[PDB]
Amino acid sequence: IVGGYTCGANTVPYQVSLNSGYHFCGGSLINSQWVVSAAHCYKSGIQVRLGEDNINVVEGNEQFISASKSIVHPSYNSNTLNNDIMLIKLKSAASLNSRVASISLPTSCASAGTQCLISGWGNTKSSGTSYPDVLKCLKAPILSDSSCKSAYPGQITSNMFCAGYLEGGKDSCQGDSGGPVVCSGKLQGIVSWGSGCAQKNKPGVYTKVCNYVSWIKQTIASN
Ligand SMILES: [Ca+2]
Repeated sequence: IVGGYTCGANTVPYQVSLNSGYHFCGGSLINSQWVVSAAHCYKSGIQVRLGEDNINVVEGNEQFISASKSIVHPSYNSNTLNNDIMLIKLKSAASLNSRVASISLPTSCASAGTQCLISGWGNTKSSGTSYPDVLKCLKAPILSDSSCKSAYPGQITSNMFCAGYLEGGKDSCQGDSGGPVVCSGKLQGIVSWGSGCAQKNKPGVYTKVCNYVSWIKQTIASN
């Protein structure tokens, strides 16, 4: 997160870190056994880390649970990032509490202008590189579809939305991939892609979760 603020420990209780020897992506806990992330975060050997603040220090609220199954969206295209969503099942159910809690799925899509909370452990610099230990947060509005498409000619599908600031300076970045965009207490986006980070006229692009609720629910119901 570039231009954000320190969330505060366990104030984003649905935020997970995906770990394969190191943090490599975010995700969102959606029930005691399932995490939603980006398809571009797919790899083998995932341990889901819940209850994290400092990802380098055991602080006492963590739960570390290995993934038993990953399901990349059937229509994910890794060249265009269309359908950039994946589900991860935990080998055992997380113990839910005030600091480890699921985020509700949307019942409706969110509109341009809605304020959302984007969070992660990604790079905090737009030029140069600095990776934080503690979770970073950014409040950002959903941008209109027309401004999103104008920012990224030929690249924005109906499964994507932009959020952020066209003036630059505030954005998600490398390592925030797969993490949550939460608006009015619902998971509306997944950190997907952008051109650089926090660049003028190049806001972050996010997977439009509301399009996937039926797939998520039916997948969970049979897996
Ligand atoms: Ca920790």
